[PDB]
This record gives sequence, structure tokens and C-alpha cells, in this order.
Amino acid sequence: DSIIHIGAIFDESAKKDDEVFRTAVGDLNQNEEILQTEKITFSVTFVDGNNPFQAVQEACELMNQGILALVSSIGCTSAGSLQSLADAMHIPHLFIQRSTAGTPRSGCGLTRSNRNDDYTLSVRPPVYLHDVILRVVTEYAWQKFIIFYDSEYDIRGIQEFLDKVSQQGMDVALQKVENNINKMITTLFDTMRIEELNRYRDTLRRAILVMNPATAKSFITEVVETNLVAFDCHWIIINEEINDVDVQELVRRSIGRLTIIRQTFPVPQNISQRCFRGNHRISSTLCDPKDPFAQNMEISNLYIYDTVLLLANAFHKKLEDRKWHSMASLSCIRKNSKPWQGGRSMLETIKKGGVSGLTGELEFGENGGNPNVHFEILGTGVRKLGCWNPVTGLNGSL
Amino acid sequence: DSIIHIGAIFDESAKKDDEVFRTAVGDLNQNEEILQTEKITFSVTFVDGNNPFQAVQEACELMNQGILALVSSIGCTSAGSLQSLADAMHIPHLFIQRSTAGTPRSGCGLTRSNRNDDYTLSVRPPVYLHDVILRVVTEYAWQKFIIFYDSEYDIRGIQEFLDKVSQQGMDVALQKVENNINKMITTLFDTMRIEELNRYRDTLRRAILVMNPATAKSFITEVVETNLVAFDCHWIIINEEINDVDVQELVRRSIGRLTIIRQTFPVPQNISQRCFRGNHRISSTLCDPKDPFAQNMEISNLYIYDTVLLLANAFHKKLEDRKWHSMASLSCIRKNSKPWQGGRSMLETIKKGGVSGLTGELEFGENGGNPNVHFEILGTGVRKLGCWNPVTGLNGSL
Ligand SMILES: [Ca+2]
Ligand SMILES: [Ca+2]
Ligand SMILES: [Ca+2]
Ligand SMILES: [Ca+2]
Repeated sequence: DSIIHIGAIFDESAKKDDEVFRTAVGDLNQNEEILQTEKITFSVTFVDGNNPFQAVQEACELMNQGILALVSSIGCTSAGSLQSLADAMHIPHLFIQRSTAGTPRSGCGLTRSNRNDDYTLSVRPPVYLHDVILRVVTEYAWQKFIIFYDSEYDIRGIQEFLDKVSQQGMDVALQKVENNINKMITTLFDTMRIEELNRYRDTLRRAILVMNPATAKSFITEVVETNLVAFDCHWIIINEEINDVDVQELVRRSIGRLTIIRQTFPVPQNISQRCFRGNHRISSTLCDPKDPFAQNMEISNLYIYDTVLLLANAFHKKLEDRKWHSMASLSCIRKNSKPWQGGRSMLETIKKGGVSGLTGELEFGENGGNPNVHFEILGTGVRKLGCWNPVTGLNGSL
Repeated sequence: DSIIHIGAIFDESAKKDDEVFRTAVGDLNQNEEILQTEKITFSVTFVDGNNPFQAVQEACELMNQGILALVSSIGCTSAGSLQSLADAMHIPHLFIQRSTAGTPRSGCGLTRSNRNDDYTLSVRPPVYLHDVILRVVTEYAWQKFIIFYDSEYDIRGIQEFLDKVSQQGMDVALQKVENNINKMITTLFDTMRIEELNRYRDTLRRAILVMNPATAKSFITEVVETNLVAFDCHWIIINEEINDVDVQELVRRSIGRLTIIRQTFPVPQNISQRCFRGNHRISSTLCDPKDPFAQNMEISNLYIYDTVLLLANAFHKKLEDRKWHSMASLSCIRKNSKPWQGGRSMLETIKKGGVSGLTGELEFGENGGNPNVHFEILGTGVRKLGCWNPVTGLNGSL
């Protein structure tokens, strides 16, 4: 007989989030130290992330079943709708932002209504891309460069960076890179001429790529092959999510200098402590860095695992404190729709929770967002040049 | 006994849209030539435009009452949710995009799901700001300038413009203007010095303001007073919505050259034909340019009027063709929620409609959007320098 039931809404592209979600629940149900006498059960629904009404409808159906919390892994398009639904129903909403096609994340810029209590906790850290890239270009004493971004990137994400470089009098070009690079560059040679080409080549000597790894790979290869860059060029690629396979391929395809900036996770070193966090045992497929799955995990997958860990500890604490409120079957858009009476106290318990997991430490600040993040800085073989985090800033000279 | 009932959802800031909506219905119900034996009735609801679940909920309640079409005047935050609801319920959705606080419009960038038929018709024309401003800077042979934007503007709206000026090798600075200008500029003098000040003054010799009129007025006054600009400066202000009072105040507060770019509406000249479109008589408060109300109308107000005119003609045609489908009471998020069976044919009738109204001609292209728009270009007293539209382009040399 289950009294612990959670709901999950996933974008159709988030099959790996669903896999890790289910594995996390499995791991916790094997853990005798957390929720000693209660199993966690769940209901999952996949939706078209670009259909906010579908998102709301299917979230509402989960709330009718009865849930303690709603986990979502979805993009910005439906995020606002789910956040506002959660606010109306007092269902704690653990929101894991997914980027589109591996493009670098930008804030959802949601301007969600602040009249009502906010039932959404943002599991992924704030987007710090603009801060990190400013620090790195400053260290390299750049004065003139071009920013290339892919067709999915939201340039509001660099608006602060653009303001700052302008204030400092720099010569910064923007350019969207079409999903089809060959046409873009082929068109370029046909239309331009020697004096113009030399100018473009000069512009390409310093660039920043704000794009998904696949497009960057293709983009680098095409300019290298067409000799638009040479051994003196220096490109910076920045994206929270670039895996080791991507890094090696980027280095392999590029000539000259490459700097790679990606998110990193501060997890224990010892083999023993790798698949353990205290007495919680993690399935080897997620924590062993020799496992093929673990190496192929998306960043959102790591946050989903830790989210389930955090929820389980919150439910445990609520039971231990003898302040349990039973789940309720809710209804959306009905004459007597009413919020979950247990919601406010559950939200507060979750909000002050903290766990050690696959991402490092997951916790929430007063603004309802995870504050913890670390970036590593690689440089061309390839080696680790430094680290960045929003607290201590840049460590290790570049 | 009414068989013609429409619904409207308005942002809390859209009281004038509601007023003009009601006046339009009144005007049509007085018109014996359109809907000769049927009165139009309606239900209006105001919502927090930043609360997409509230928007959906209240739209759903209107659909439960029974409506032939849904008119909305709202910002991008809830637009996606209402569009996807309309798609699910097959309710024709006449969407009038409102900008926040008079900031220049940018596309909602909605990436709304295209698997399903699109029941939304976009009443306002596409955002052409980026096209117009490119043409004007080219005519002035600008090579170096700064773009100032207000705190609400979505810079994705100029991403194409930024790409183009980069391609042409221009030196273009960006800067957000905080809602509080004095602090921004006061901070500036305290921190900077003669060599830096001369450089900033030089940067301010050519600027584009992408902001609401109120902030522009304040911004111009503060730089003029602090002598950061002089008689040789040349600023361009661009916004669909700048009324005559705003224009005069802008000119009055500015020194040097000012170019103002705003939307204009090609309506008849003759006094008689001003408050008439064929045999349809328009209330004098909306069409007489000597009336105080008409002079204070927002752009969205004009589109709301024409939208009601267009819907009435569509209903008329549907009746005349003997293809009427009665409204139905629909339910959202229920076990047997079903779309309106009359929706597909009503959508198609509306989509191919066209009326002469307060905006000029309102009609829809194959993409479901109004294609018609005209910009006028004013220049400093003040006079009309030229016109722009996406068909014939720029007319009258600047
Ligand atoms: Ca369902
Ligand atoms: Ca910040
Ligand atoms: Ca209501
Ligand atoms: Ca275009």
C-alpha cells in the first residue's frame, strides 16, 4: 500500500531522463535507511514540449491520480504553463530545464506572475555562460572577435556580455550559423573577393562558438577545409554540455588554438565512494565512469537522479517529524478545483532539503533555485587549464 | 435569441481594448447591411497576462459558455498556451499581440507545435523593425553607432540586424538603458574621465533607441542636460507605437537631428469617408482624428475594432452560404473533451475574409498572419521624410 507517489512530465526527447528517473526510484526503494517502510511509486507521461496545453492537460491528469510532487524535464515553451499550474494547485514542481538539441542554455526569461506563491524549484543552476565567457576573453586580452551561435540559441543569453564588451570599446561581430554550414560558406566564396576574404579571415582569427557540439564540429571542419582559418586562429567553444567524445572530436577537427568551456561535476574520487553517497548506493550504470551509459548520460539525467534523491529525503523527514499530509486527487478547470492542502508544507520541506548526488550537492537558495555550478576550461592534444564557479571565480591561470 | 456569441480574453492592462471591442460590437449591431437579422453578443474576461494557466482556465470557461471565436489581446507569455488550447478545441483564435509598456514588439518566437492544425490568426502584421532600421541606417551611410534598448525589449528582435551590420563591417555597440536613467548616467560621470568621456560622447553621436516613448523622452533629456550630446548628434527612434503627443515631446526635448520611425495607417482622407467604410458607420470617437479618444487610442485598439468587423463579415457569409454550425459548450481537460465540430469551417471562412477598417485593410495570408503594414519616417520642428512598407520598400529619399 503506497502513500508516496510522484508524477513526472517529460519532453518526447527526454527518454534518457525517464530511464534515470526510474533507476533512481529503484535505487531509493532498495535503500533501507531512507523511507524505511515506504516504497516510492510514480506515474510518468511524455508530452510534446512545444505544446503547453498538452503539458498542462497531462500534468493535471497526474494530479488527479494524486501526487506529492511533479518533476518535469522540458524546455522553456511549456515551462511557464507548468509553473503557473503548480502555483494554482499547490503542487511542488521540480523543474529541470532541457535545452533544445544541445544548444547552450539561456534563461527561460519567464516573467512568471509573482502575486502568487512560487511552487517551482529550479533544479539546474542559473545560466552563467555570459559571466564565464567574459572572464575568459578578458584573461586572453581579446579586443576584436566574432560570436557564432546556432539556430536554436537564444541571444538574450549574451545580452549582458554584449553590453559589457561594448562598454569596454571592443569590436564584436555576431553571426548566426545556419544548420547547413556548406551553403553558408559556399555562398561566401562565390560572392566575396580577395580584399573582402582577407578581412573575413582576419575576423575569423578570434571567435566564440555558442552552439551545440554537433554543429560546432561541422562548422570547424568546413572552415578548416576551405582554409578560412590557420594555425594562428583561436576559437573558444562554450556550452554546459560537451562530453568527452565531443571534446576529442572538436580538438581533432580543429587547427590552431581551441579553448573548450563546459560544465563539470565535483564528485568523489575513490572508486568506492563513487557509487555511494553516505550509505545510499547508486546503480553502477550511472556512477561508474567506465560504464558506457554513464559516459553517454546527458546533464539533465544527472539532475533527475539527484531530484529523486532529494524528494525521498524530504518525504522521509516529513514522516519522521509526524507532519504527513496525504496526497489528494485534484481537478483542473472545474467549478470546485482546489489546491492540495498539503502543498505549502511539502514545498517548504523540499526547499530546505539538500543531498549529495551525481551533480555534487543539490540544494536550493531562498530564490528557489539551485546555486551550485562548476565549469572547467580545456585548452589545446588537450589539457585542463582551469576551473570557474560563481563563488571563487577563476582558478588556475589560463 | 442570440446564435452569434464571441469570447474575448484581455490582459489586465488592456482596458482600452475592451472599450473598443464593445464599441465595435455596438457599431456592427447598428449596421443593417451585415448580419441583417442577428445581433452579436459576447463574454469578456480579464486575466493576468503573465499567468498562462489562468489564461487557459478563463478561455476554457468562455468555451463552456459557447463561442464562435476567441479574440485575445495579450503578450507573448500566455500567447503560446492560448494558441495550443485553440488548436485542441478547434476554436478560431484571433490573436492581437500586445507589447509590454509600449516597448517595441518582437516576435513571440513561439515555436508552437506544427503537428496540429493552427487555429490562430495573427491580427497584427509581422514585426519588421529590423528590416526598416537596416534600410534607414544604410540610407544615412552610418558605419558606427550604438543601439540603446529599454528593459522590456527582446533583443532577438534585432538579431538579424546585428548579423547584417557585422557582415558589413560596422562598429555597433549595444546597451540596455535601465528604467532609472539618472543613476546610469550619474554613475557614468563619477567613474569615467576626460579621455573616456570624449570617447563616450563620440559614441553617442549616432544612436538608435529601441524603447518605449516615455523612457526615450527621459533618456534624451538626461543626456542633453548633462551635455553628453550636442547639435551634431543624430539619433533614430523606432517603435510601431509613438503618438503625436510623444513625437512633439521627443522633438522638444532633443537637440541636433532626430529621426522618428513609427507605424502609420492608410485610411481615407475625406471627412465623410473617415467614419465610414462602405456603408459601415464607425463611432466618431474612434475615426474622427479631432476626438480626444481617437488621438489617445493604442495601436492594439485599432486592430481589435477591425477584428470584430472581420468576424461579423465572416459570420454573415457563413449564414448566407447556408453552412452555419451552431456553437457548442466545450469542456477542457475532461475525459470526453471534444473539439467544436464547426471550428474547421469557421476558421477557413475567417482566414479568407478581408475588411477595410481603422488599420487600413485587415486580411490574412496563407501563413495565417496579417501581411499589411506601413511605417512613416519623420525628421527634425518636424516633417515627414518618407514611407516604408514591405512591398514597395522605401519611398521618398531621406
Ligand atoms: Ca492523457
Ligand atoms: Ca548576474
Ligand atoms: Ca473564472
Ligand atoms: Ca524576413
